[PDB]
Amino acid sequence: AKQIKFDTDARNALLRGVDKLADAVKVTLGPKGRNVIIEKKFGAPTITKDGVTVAKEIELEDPFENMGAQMVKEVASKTSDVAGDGTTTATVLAQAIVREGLKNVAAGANPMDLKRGIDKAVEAVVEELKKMAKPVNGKEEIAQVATISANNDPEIGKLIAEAMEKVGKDGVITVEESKSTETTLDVVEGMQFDRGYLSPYFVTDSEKMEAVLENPYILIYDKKISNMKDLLPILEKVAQSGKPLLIIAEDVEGEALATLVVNKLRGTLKVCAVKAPGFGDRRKAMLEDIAILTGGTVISEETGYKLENATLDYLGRAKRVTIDKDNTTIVDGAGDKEDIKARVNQIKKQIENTTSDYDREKLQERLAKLAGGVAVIKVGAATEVEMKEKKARVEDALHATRAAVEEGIVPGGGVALIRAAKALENLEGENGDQKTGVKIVRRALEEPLRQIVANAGLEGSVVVNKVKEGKGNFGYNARTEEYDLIEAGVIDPAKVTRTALQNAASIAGMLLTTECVITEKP
Amino acid sequence: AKQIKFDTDARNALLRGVDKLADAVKVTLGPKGRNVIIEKKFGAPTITKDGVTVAKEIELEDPFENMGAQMVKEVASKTSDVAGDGTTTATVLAQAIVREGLKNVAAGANPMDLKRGIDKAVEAVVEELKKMAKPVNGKEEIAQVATISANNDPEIGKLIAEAMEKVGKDGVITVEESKSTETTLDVVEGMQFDRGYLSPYFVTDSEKMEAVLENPYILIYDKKISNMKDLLPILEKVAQSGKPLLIIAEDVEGEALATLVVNKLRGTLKVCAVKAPGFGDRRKAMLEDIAILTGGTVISEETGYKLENATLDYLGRAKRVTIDKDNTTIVDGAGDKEDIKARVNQIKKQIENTTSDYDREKLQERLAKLAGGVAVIKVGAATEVEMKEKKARVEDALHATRAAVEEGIVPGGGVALIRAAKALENLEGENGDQKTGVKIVRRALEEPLRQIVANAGLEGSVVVNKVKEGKGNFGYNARTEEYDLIEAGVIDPAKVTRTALQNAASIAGMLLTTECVITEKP
Amino acid sequence: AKQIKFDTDARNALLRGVDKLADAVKVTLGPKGRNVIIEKKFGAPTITKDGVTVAKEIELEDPFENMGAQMVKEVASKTSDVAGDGTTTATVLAQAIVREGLKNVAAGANPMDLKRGIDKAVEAVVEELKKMAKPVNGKEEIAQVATISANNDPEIGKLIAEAMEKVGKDGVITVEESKSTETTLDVVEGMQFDRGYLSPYFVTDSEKMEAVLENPYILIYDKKISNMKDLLPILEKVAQSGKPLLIIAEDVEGEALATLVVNKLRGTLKVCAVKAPGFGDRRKAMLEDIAILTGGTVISEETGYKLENATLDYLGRAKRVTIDKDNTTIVDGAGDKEDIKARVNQIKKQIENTTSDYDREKLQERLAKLAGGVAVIKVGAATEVEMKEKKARVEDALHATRAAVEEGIVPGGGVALIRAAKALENLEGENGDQKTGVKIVRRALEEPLRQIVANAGLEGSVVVNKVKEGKGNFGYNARTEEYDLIEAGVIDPAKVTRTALQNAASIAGMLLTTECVITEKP
Amino acid sequence: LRQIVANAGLEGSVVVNKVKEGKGNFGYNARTEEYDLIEAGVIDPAKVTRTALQNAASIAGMLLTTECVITEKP
Repeated sequence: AKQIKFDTDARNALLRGVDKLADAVKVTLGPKGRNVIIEKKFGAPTITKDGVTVAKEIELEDPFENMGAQMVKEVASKTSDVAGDGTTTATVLAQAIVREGLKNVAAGANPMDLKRGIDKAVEAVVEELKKMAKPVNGKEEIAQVATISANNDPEIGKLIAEAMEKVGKDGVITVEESKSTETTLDVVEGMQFDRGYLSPYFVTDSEKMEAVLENPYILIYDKKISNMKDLLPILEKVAQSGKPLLIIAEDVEGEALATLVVNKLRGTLKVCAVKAPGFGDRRKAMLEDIAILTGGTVISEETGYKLENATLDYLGRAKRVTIDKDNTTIVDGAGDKEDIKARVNQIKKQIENTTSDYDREKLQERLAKLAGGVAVIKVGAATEVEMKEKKARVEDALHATRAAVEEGIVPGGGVALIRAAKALENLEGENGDQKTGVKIVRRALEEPLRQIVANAGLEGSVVVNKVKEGKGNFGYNARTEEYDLIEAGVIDPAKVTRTALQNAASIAGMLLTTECVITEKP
Repeated sequence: AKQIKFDTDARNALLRGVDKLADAVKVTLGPKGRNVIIEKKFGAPTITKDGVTVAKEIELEDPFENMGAQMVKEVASKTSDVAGDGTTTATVLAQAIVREGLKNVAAGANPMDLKRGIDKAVEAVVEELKKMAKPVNGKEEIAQVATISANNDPEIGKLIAEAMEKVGKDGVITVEESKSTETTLDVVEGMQFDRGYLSPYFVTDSEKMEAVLENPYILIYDKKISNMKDLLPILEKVAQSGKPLLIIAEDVEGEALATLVVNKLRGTLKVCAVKAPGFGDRRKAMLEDIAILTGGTVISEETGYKLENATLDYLGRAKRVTIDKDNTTIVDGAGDKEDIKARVNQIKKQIENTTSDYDREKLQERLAKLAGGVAVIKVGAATEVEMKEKKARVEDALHATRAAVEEGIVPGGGVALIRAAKALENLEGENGDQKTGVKIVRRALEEPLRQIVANAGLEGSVVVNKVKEGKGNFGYNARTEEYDLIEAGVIDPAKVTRTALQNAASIAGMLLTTECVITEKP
Repeated sequence: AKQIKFDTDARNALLRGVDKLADAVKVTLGPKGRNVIIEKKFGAPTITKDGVTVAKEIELEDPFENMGAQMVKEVASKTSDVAGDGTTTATVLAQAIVREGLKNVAAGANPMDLKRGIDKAVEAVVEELKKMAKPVNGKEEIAQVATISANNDPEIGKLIAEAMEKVGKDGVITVEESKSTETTLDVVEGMQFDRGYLSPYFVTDSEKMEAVLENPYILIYDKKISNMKDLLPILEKVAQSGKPLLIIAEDVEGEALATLVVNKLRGTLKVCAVKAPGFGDRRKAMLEDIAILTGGTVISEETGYKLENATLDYLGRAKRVTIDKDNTTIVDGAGDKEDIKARVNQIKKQIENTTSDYDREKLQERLAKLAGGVAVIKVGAATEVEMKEKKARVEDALHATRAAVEEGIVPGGGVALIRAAKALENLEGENGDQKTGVKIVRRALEEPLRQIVANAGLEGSVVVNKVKEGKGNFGYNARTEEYDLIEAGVIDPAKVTRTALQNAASIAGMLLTTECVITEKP
Repeated sequence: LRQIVANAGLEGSVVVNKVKEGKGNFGYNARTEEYDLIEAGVIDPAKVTRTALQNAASIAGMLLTTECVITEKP
């Protein structure tokens, strides 16, 4: 059986679910935010002042409210930032826009024209957000934005600024737990390709949704993997080696996947599988390049090596690898460097050889991918737990600084969306309903400030009004209850605010244009 | 343990079920439709904008309503097109006609006369629709209709136009996931006959309800297969070979099918089985034809070969074999080309020799279905996921172009059904109740147009009146809201509209003349 | 505090009330109808096969149904005939038309078009009945029709035939309760004008709703009477005389009416009041004519006569004055015959003198009513109850024959309405709903005969078809179960059928086009 | 206009759109269902419709701007 709700009843149930998730999450917004307690099975109370954590333990009894909750949760979480105020800002914006849109279109508006107006004004406000952002490019200012990112600790800001200078803007920087007491920085060779694991049952660091293998074995394979019968000796010699093996194959599926899941869950064998990087003839190209990186050899039928022919000598070796959901990192592939610079030489020989722009672009990407290198930081401090907290801080600073160099910075604390609303002053849609949608999103842009100061328990209207009278970077610093942000340095990357607003507009559009809902009866 | 309802109670239960299904499907219609949110048992909620997926997720609690919903879903699913607006329009028309039919028979009308009137007016509307559809005949206009089908992309338009002129009007196209970055076209030998798999548990790609093999083995058999004891070594040598297996036999049933299902579901073996193509002497001849196409040999008691005696040498080989419910395709059978052209020459020799027209026609269709070959559209693009949706787009374009060349094209958006109402102006039945049925099906032809514009949020009355005031292909472009459809390039094949209206009439008549419904006690 | 109900719910309540009334009443229709027991507060319960008595005792609990029943009662009661089969036929036709009309309005029909179609169709049926009616202009066939209306005893038939033959068509006949055993007929001087009593508290014979004054005194007043103080001497001398008084004046209202009502209800003074005949100058002239007719004198200020000084000599003298709701008869005004014939001579002197045709027509009307006289039939028999029963029989015969010569005669038993359905075969309105209304009333014309035969316990479809295949006056006679009505002597006047059908169509028109009913909460 | 044309059982939107397209005294004659009103002779004084519109605006404003209704218990 399946329950079905149509039109206003369905939309109201979805609004109820989204409102419940909002009031669950919106309270933990800002510096002076509230705290939410969690009941966990066979454990103590745990409180959380971060909106990402409180979101994930939301699941409602009523199926309709539940789908609304999971809808806003998923579309809101597509933003890049995970440190904070990325999944909460989007959620409060989504609640605001959805509430006003549904509760106006109940008063006789056209939902589709409302969605059109919402999208138009979101385009206008993201354009203004791009215009407003101050770019960051240079050592002193990336150090400054890192320090603002790292809770005002100059040394981590200096370290990360230096690192992103060494490797390059588009380059890759990774952090890892160290054994020493000092903090230092090296840049090694390595690869990172945007193909993650094949199933989620390899995550070792469940706290961070990543799987890590130490001193692994890398099999460079080109063909498919379907059958259990053919990969026995590799697994046996890996178990006899007592080290992990990471599987890079064309397509692992079926009984092979079932068997490796079984032995991974049982813990007998530390194994992980990822999709093969590249595409086609260039899949073969980057596969043989990463083979010569890691020091192994390719296993492919064009050179007459069956899968079971692979041995210790043919396998590829490195030190550390991380398998996140999207990408995968290879750092310091244990291979002789002379052939690596020979690879780079033949790469530039290809540069001067080729003629077509598509070839030039893709192989310049390859050059940056191999010769660019991997920045590694040996974060270290006095005690273990403080070192864990320090590496967490380094990771958050890395993400924030990467976003800042990507698309500038904006005055944070909810005032960026205030100053971005100036572009909505003299914009009129094709009809009255689109102007209504423009007004709705204009009213919704200021809700982060309203709630960031409502969490502080002050009157919101006075502060938002006298923030609106200002211009430039004038705004409310919620931490100190002052009225400057230019250099006060409570800032957010423009990218996180832009994508939070875009996601909120998207989910509001998909939610205002729904008049049918389908759920199971328990 | 059964509940039986009679007469108006049963018909009202059917009306309630069909109304729920249609309202669930009516929402997603036209280019300005609205969303529907459906959860899966595990994971994210899913948003949809086509009626097909929403149709597949309807199943109600009251058994009578569920029964009516399944009824209309099944008969509405019989339209050949699967892209969209074929099953949605069928459900819309069926709900409209059924509603008005019950809502008129409450006034004392005779349901038999209503059914006869609906059928007669539907036949007249089909005749007018056929007279209205413009023919498509020429590579240029085939390219145009392909481009309109493919969201205004000329490269696919020229691709399918070239393929269609190369293979022929009744020829066969097959789309495959290339490994290369360029989309090329080839003409290769192959086969196709209208019979599929013997069990619904045998689908590999459940996304499109179709099973597929890659580089299989083809055995040719003449008799039945019933038991396990007679087909051990063929399966053993296949499993040692490590390739999939296609099976052609007279009929497979019983323990053989049971063991095949076990070995497939367990994943030990890749196998397939479809029925024999032809009949009598024609079965023997066409079996020999597929055998000499694929390079194998026939197995039969007439020539003294036992199924166990078959070996690798006798087996047939191919590269891509596709099995769906109705048909199946063989491409590039590994055979010697000289023997195939010799077969063609012997076929035409018999064509000159034969005299009877029936055997003549059988020979011409055999010659066409053998010598024509299989076109191979190798769909290549840059990345993987964009290539995959590209493959989906060209599959949809292939189906749409095939329908358009089959039975012409007409204005889309429901305008074709509007313009066909001119034929029913002077069509009167034998009695008054048939005239009421004619009026009933007249009033339903504008319901599709009324709902494409009702999802747009505008009053359907003005647009339908003002398009009735027009003539020819004057129509409502729901995308851009101007009033030209002649060259504007929003259309539908006349075949899909014809089939949708006919299926709607069939279910309308079958529900109108229903007065007893039997279901079980939960 | 008043309840309000709109839309189809109010019409459903009205239909329920009409259904209750019709089911109470329609069982009595026909020659062999059924019985309707009714509750009597004091004494035995009453049984009646006569529908008008059954109709008068209908009043339901839920006010909307009472409201609907009362509307049908009020419309149907306006039929000229009171003997029977006039109100019941109208009720049955209204039931059929209203039920079919609601079922078709719920089918999706415009009530405006349905009402207009019913009006057009009933006009067509009225024209057909006009065409089909056999005229009665002649002494012999009025004798036959009188015999039919009197249950086949020729004596009363020839009596009323001669009474007509003397009195004239527009001339007026009354029934007098005779004292002698023999039945005698007299043509005497009398008067008639259509002005009834001023209040219903004047009725003496409530069985027929008419007030009778035996040998009364009549005064002829020209001015207005309002209050008590002027009329003391007149009622003083009248009470001293011990005979009734007939009040003819311009208008009586207020304290004067209160006084005469008071002394009437107590029985102290037996009196009756009716307005003067004509208008203005015509009132004065015709008041003076009735004054000469009754032997009295006018009481006008023009001749300097007050009312207080009026004496018995100025009063008029007659024998009987039947005061009903609308008419009032004078018989044998005690006036010297020479004077009235001289006044007739003066009327003819005025007829030749005047030139205008309008005044000529009114003077001819004056001559006809004055010189025409009033025929009186003295009905006599042996016993008491037999003589009153014969009085009732002749009263019914008088009404029946009057209507019959008014508009002819047609076949009875609903056959006239059946054969009148031939006209509606080729009548089509401007649009479909009008044709639906035409069909609705065509089915409704079948209902009188269908109920007539259903009360006989037979099957309606067989007889209604077998009557329809016939032509002319071929029809079903339920008294003897034969199939001829030409000379079988079961007919009804065309006037009663026409009036019943028109009244039924009118009530249907008012009821189908109602969308709010406002009632009183108990 | 929607209610006068809906009391006749006709769909209001088409009539109101196609009379709004007209200019001047072009109008819908409900008695005859024709589309001219200049000399056809269905006229209302400007005073009656003016005062009707004034009173409608007044009652609407006075009912919108009302927060509490004070009524006796039966």
